[PDB]
Amino acid sequence: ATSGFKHLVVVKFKEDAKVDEILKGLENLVSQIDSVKSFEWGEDNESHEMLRQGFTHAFSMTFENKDAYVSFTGHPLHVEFSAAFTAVIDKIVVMDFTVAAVKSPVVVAPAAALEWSHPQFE
Amino acid sequence: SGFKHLVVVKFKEDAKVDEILKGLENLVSQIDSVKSFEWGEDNESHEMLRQGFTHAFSMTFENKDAYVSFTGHPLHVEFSAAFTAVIDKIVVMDFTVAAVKSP
Repeated sequence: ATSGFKHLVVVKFKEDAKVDEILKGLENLVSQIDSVKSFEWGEDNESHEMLRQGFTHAFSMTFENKDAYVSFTGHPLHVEFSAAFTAVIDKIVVMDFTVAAVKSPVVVAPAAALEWSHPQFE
Repeated sequence: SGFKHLVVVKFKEDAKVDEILKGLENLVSQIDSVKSFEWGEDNESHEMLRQGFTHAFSMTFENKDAYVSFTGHPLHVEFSAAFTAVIDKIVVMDFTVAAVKSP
């Protein structure tokens, strides 16, 4: 069961980074690019530092599949954003993966419930 | 879109990752306060950006209170204790979700 392909970025920003402008920039980027199906983010600067390792922000973009993600990485707006983003981060973890959809309150991966019904052609 | 508990990890070389993940799937399936659970594996993207992490998973809760309660759940406590022994490193983040775009 897969709900799509996720581009996950966990970051710590440089001390002087203008985080609100960076966030406005991400909001603007995602709104302009149709291939981005979902975008959410959060900040955690409260939880334990031995487990968080100083990371403060996590951003999650979802795509219909890996091919759509690969295309997005070539999108000029994303390439430009990327270059600027490099300048304002202290550290980063990037993860790109097919999502295993295990539990959700609403349907996110319908095909997984029905693929058994495909006829056997051989 | 609620409160998220996000974990990014690298497992020890000898860990039985498939079994560990089946265990976590089983945990979350039995606890009503866990609204969503997903995970993935990435051992393909650039190492200078992934830093050797291979798996990510996230649980979503209706709010921070539900998450805090869940962290006290005995089965979660026992799972976490055992999980400690099979990881090389971990990043954990817990946050209110700002939903910016969705379908």
